[PDB]
Amino acid sequence: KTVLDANLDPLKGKTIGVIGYGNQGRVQATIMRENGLNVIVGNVKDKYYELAKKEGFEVYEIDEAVRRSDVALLLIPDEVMKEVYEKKIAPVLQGKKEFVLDFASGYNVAFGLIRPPKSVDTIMVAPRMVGEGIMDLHKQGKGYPVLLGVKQDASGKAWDYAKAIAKGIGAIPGGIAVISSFEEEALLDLMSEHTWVPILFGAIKACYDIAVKEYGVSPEAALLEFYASGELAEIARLIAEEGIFNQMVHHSTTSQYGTLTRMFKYYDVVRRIVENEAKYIWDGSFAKEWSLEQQAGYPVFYRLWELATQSEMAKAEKELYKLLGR
Amino acid sequence: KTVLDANLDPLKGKTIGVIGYGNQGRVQATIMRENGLNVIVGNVKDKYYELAKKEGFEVYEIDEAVRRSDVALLLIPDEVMKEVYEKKIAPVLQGKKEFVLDFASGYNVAFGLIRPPKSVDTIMVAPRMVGEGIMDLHKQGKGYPVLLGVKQDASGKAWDYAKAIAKGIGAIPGGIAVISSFEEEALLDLMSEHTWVPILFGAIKACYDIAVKEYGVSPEAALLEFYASGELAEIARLIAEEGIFNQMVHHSTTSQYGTLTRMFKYYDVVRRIVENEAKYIWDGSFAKEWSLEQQAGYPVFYRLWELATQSEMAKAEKELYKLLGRKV
Amino acid sequence: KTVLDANLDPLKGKTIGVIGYGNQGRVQATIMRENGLNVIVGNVKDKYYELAKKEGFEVYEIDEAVRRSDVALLLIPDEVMKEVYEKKIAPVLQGKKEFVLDFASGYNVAFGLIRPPKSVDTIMVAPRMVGEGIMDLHKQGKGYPVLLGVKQDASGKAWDYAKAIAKGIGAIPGGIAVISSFEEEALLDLMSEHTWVPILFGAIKACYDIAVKEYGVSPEAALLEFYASGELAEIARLIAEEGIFNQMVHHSTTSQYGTLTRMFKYYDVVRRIVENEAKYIWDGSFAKEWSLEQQAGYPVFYRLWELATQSEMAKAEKELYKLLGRKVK
Amino acid sequence: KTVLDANLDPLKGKTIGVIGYGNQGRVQATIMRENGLNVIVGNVKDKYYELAKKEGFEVYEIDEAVRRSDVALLLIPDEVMKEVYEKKIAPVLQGKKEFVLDFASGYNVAFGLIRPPKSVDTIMVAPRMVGEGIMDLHKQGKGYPVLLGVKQDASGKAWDYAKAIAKGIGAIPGGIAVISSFEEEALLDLMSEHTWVPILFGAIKACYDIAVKEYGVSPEAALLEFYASGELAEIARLIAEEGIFNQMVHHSTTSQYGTLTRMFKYYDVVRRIVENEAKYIWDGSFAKEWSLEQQAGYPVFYRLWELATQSEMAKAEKELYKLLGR
Ligand SMILES: [Mg+2]
Ligand SMILES: [Mg+2]
Ligand SMILES: [Mg+2]
Ligand SMILES: [Mg+2]
Ligand SMILES: [Mg+2]
Ligand SMILES: [Mg+2]
Ligand SMILES: [Mg+2]
Repeated sequence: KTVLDANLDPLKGKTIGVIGYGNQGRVQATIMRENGLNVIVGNVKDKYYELAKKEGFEVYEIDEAVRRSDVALLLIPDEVMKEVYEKKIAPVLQGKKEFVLDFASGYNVAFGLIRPPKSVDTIMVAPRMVGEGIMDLHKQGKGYPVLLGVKQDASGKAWDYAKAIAKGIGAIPGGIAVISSFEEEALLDLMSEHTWVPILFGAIKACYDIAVKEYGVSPEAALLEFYASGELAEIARLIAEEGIFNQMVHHSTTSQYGTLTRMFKYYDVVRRIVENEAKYIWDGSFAKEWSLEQQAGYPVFYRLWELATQSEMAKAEKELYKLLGR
Repeated sequence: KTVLDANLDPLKGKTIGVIGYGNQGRVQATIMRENGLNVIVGNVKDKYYELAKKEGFEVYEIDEAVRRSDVALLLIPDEVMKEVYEKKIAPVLQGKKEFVLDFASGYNVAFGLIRPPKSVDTIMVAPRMVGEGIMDLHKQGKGYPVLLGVKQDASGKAWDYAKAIAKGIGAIPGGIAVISSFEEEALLDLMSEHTWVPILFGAIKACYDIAVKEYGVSPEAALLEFYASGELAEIARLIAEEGIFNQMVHHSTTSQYGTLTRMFKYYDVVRRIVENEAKYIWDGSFAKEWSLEQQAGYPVFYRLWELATQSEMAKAEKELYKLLGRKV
Repeated sequence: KTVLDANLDPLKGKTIGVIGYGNQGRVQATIMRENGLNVIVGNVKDKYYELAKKEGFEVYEIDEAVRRSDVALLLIPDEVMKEVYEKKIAPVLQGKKEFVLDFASGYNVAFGLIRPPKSVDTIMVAPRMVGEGIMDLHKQGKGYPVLLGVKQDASGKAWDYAKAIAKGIGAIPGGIAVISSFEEEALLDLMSEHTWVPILFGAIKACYDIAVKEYGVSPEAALLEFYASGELAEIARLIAEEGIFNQMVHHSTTSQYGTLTRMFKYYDVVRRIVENEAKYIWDGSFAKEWSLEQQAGYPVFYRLWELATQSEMAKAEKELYKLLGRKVK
Repeated sequence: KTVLDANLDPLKGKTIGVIGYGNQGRVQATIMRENGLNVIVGNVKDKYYELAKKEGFEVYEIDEAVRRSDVALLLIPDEVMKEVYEKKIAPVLQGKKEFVLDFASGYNVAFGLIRPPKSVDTIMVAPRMVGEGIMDLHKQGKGYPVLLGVKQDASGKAWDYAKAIAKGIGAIPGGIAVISSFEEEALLDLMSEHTWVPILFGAIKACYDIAVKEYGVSPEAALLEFYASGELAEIARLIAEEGIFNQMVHHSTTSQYGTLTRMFKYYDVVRRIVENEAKYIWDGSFAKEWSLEQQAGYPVFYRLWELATQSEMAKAEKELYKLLGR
């Protein structure tokens, strides 16, 4: 099912704590205030505390913000969220008889890394839009798409709170709110980061490496074909506006034929990759792998960053981007 | 060897601290007191502290219980034992000149996760019986089987302490005490949890999934065949009383023939699984895997629990157990 | 569907012949009489004839019992049923214009080894409960589960007769009667005997053989871990009472994690075995294999019995069971 | 262990029924009588009844012979023994409180095809010698080898009866009596018939087929190499007299080197065959296969006889043996 509008009433006369004043936090706080909700901000004292104060919000330490709140949006990065939840939020939530904890990312709840108490409505309103894009579309009077989820319905009104927040943050009406789940949103997010993105970058690197090492192509010619021209961004725009296949009518018949035949040829290969990565997300295996990479001090993350940025392709890219003035 | 009785004398006039008043702790404490030994209990103030107080035991914080004790039985879950040992026990043991630390589980000592100091007798008395079963058999005047082990003989009497505790907790006489080790007991415990148990549950799930998806069998018929009837529990009783093969005489010849032929047919397949899991326990690989699952916050444990309890079979089981009026 | 109760009326004023006074026969006869049905017994003159006479039943030769009956329950072992049906029952059934022949086992009808005539309602009421368990639950006023099936609806009332017998034998109400079939019941029974049971015993034997031969474990330690303690029976009870996964909450987290990870790890391997054994049942292949083992004089059955009972594990089990004071062969 | 002599006393003052007056029966009966034992014969009224009568034995129907006997040797072919045991022996044995039933072949008892009652000593005295060979060696005052077994010790003296019969039939002293079993004797007999014998004949046929079809060798040359000369019988004699390897000293060094290297080269291949055939005997699988071949009316036996006797090698053998006058 889909949701095109909602009643804002379950959030009326409630103190709403936006924890974290980053990309998502600033935008979700600002727009909820513009729709006349009582919004405070929780944040450590960074630049982000200052900016929230400067944009007229009551700003507190995270534990205080949660103490004062009936509803909190935990909009901090996933990789620090567990520490902050356990030290500054969970102790306060032992006190509350009723509470609504919202997330924009399913990861930590989906894999059981954060388990709010039985009394807490655990809900998700997860945009598919960067944050600069959300401000832009709100200024134009338009909405954006979100995924909704409820892990734990303590109150019996968790879905109403989720729909309410979706209206509050300016997603609906004008955009859509899709009925989803914490597990589903985490799966979808990670499937992209672990399949089509890395397959795309690998394929582009292999194009460069084969063109240059085996066919005697200049680094600059190879870079200009494989990504360094505008090409990739104007195809990506037509995919979003017209459709992934519909968009192909603007290319030569030679191009259409080559892409269609090779897409069907290699579907089974990329399908096996997608199946294996999806299974490994859904099991919890990826959450264990990444948690243990963090606890080990990021040595694989560190070395793969070095090897990617010191690749023949990355070095040639640096020289070409210098030569073109970027 | 095996041991059928022992001298209780090495425990006489000694304070015996049972750390943890769970399944094993309650029973080992109760029976040691009934055999006239000076038993205190170490435990945080949970429900378990309340029950121990109500059953007439002096109860202390774990560090106090150890300070007051000449002998302690560390009968808490293996998954919290390292933290509790390091924070509440090891500091106290730096003080002691003589001490006996007993375990009912070899795991933490076998994989070096708990290394008591050189002055401490590190011993094991590990039952093969649930705890409800131990109380039942003590009330009937009968013993039960235990595995004995000694990692570290500081005193030169560690084996006497082990045999003594075996008598103390009512294992012997009447039952047996088998000469074993921390490594052997940990290996045996984990071999079951990693081979025949998961193979059994998997085989039962595959029977359900194939019957229902491929042969059009009703969920209810499939559940009633594969486990939801009494069948499994009365075969398990006859295996323990008469023997695993001897027990088969009570089934049809058709059933005997089918089971015998298919057991020999698939032995090599399940043997490969057993070999691989045993090797991976014995190396320490499983201890690293499980320790790292805990430190990562149990995400695989969490998700596999969800996937097992949300399986077609588990959902159908819930509906059928409701319909038959069993707890859900 | 499922059935929780039924009208007993289609069996009222009818003579019901229980053929065979073994585990299932004695119980189904006794309980049908206690519910006020006209029950006679057919049996050869064994100890079982004597016991039926002593428990107050009219007892006859099998052919006589069938001649006198409107309804018969053929509750004899599957491996002798074909001979007895062909010699003592089929000739009598050529005579009858109406008849209800009930089985507690689908095997012989499912694989076409017994094909009653077109005029006979061929029906199945198949318990999932041993027989000592059925008497126990009837004494407590409770029912038990059965599978119902109809191969041949001659009368147009075969399903009513099946539900009726289910009530008659004290399955319902209190228990359930599941709508099933001869083929389905035979498949389900044999799938267990050919997959999870032999896989379990093999896995337990391999645990013993590896622990003892490769890790230097004492026979007695290995036997106490793998089955010779109470362990298996109290897990089997909690599986039936709480559920197969729900039951795991009573074990250590270490135990839960080990079992869950390894169950998912090895599912595909045991699934292949289940697929292969199910296909071989459903084809009739197993019925041919077993029929030919019987006709050959049971030489594989005989030798596999010897090899199982003379295994290192079976010999050690005998010594340990002696030492603990349990029944020893 | 081994047994070189035994006390004949457990058979003294007992009626000994030899059932079957074939190769083994005639010889075991004759020699037991010559050692002063009370020997009667059971047999159907064939030529063999006549011969037993003519050689001075009391001869009866099989059931009568068993009724009159304290000890019987069931020395009839294995492939008829089950029928004869069930119809003419088992009914009589229901009556006996004590009895000793001896076999010269383990097959039927080993695979449970004949199961004498709990009260019967079920024993085996199994020669390794044809029967013409046993008469020959008794006339020379020498013994021969037997395997002893006991399936069922009802009396507690079954082993003494087995050793006694071994002395009775003139095996010991002079020869040996090896402690064995029904299963072991059946296994040993069938291992030969299912491994080295058929491997030998197959290898000889393959030598013929390859020489003739691929190397243009005349059928007569190929037959003269591979078996039709004396070669095979004089090697077989020296193997039995001197030893399987010791015997090789009489051949060229070229021959020794070729045989030693190729024996070690192919050991693993023939070992796999031996393992597979032994396992299939020991399980009871072969007993089921053969019983079902008989019940199906011998169609594989019949067709394989045709294909062996109608092979290019068998036809050429017939022409050559005609030409040499055999
Ligand atoms: Mg994404
Ligand atoms: Mg265990
Ligand atoms: Mg059965
Ligand atoms: Mg069953
Ligand atoms: Mg355990
Ligand atoms: Mg031979
Ligand atoms: Mg030569």
